[PDB]
Amino acid sequence: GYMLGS
Amino acid sequence: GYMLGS
Amino acid sequence: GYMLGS
Amino acid sequence: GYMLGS
Amino acid sequence: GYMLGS
Amino acid sequence: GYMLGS
Amino acid sequence: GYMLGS
Amino acid sequence: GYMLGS
Repeated sequence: GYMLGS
Repeated sequence: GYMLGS
Repeated sequence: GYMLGS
Repeated sequence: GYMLGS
Repeated sequence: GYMLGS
Repeated sequence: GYMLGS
Repeated sequence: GYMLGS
Repeated sequence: GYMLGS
């Protein structure tokens, strides 16, 4: 799984 | 932005 | 599954 | 900008 | 998969 | 995988 | 930005 | 900028 943001 | 993968 | 937005 | 996944 | 371009 | 470009 | 992988 | 993972 992955979670990311910018 | 943002991203979620599951 | 995936969720994302910008 | 771009967001993608597979 | 999925793709978003902005 | 996943990719985000900004 | 930020990233979490699991 | 960029963020990615596999």
